[PDB]
Amino acid sequence: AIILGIDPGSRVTGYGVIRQVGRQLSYLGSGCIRTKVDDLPSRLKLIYAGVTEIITQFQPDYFAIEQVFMAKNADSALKLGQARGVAIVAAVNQELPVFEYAARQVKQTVVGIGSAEKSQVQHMVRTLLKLPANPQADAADALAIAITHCHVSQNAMQ
Amino acid sequence: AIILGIDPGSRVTGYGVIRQVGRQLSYLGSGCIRTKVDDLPSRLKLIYAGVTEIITQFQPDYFAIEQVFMAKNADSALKLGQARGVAIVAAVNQELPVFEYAARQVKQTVVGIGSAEKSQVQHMVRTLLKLPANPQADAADALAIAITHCHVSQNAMQ
Repeated sequence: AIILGIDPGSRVTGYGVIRQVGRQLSYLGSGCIRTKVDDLPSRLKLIYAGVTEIITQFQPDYFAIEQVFMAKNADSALKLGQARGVAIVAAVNQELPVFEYAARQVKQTVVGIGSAEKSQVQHMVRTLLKLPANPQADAADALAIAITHCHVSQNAMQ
Repeated sequence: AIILGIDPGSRVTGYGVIRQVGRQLSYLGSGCIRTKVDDLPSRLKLIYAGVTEIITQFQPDYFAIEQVFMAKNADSALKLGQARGVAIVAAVNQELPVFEYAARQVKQTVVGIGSAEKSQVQHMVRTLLKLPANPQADAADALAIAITHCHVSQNAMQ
């Protein structure tokens, strides 16, 4: 009913927390963790301290994380991997269940087209959230993987 | 006093603890945690536990991981990047100071040559830690990296 959506990376992991009262979508809070520091241990440290922070603050029922179908540069991907993994585990160690969605599935879901440009997806995220957004470091991307989970979760088995 | 070298692998992870006392090198133990399990969320967490159960059971001072740079498979990069990010955090959170060694400082430290091959390396490890011993699998890859730390710890101050 309360979903954390995390779009993690080398440099910064963004976050989107929202509730869903059956069909009444609702913005709770979003943001971007900034783990820029040179050192890995510590940058991995910050991902975790932050994520489990959000958890400990928003008290979320599910964990949404998107997946990788097109993850083309080898050494850029190792780093996504470590960022990925730490975020996942902080979630798991918090007892929250992790849900992996294909970016393919996140576009179809929000905007109705899986060939939609990122700003078309960001645009819909903020219409829907009625976000008086004057955007940033584009937290909407994490917000969007959040919406998705709902659609799917309230769509599966019948 | 106590060094732990780790070899994080999505499917398997070797460890090697050694004891450095003065200039006296001593073998405490080694093995491999078999994190073979389908659900990604659990592999990870198994890495996390396994690595932590060794940290408490053995109680290292230091943590030593070998850096990963070249690889050119980007589906596997992301597969090795998660695990290795989960193994590092496991130690961050137990209050272990973590150090990375390039695959070539390791060869230079135990084999004398840089472009050595592992048969050599692993061959020479059993010697260092005077141990003509019965390889389960072969965690010899973690003992070498832990051995490196003991060397590149014993090097410039004065």
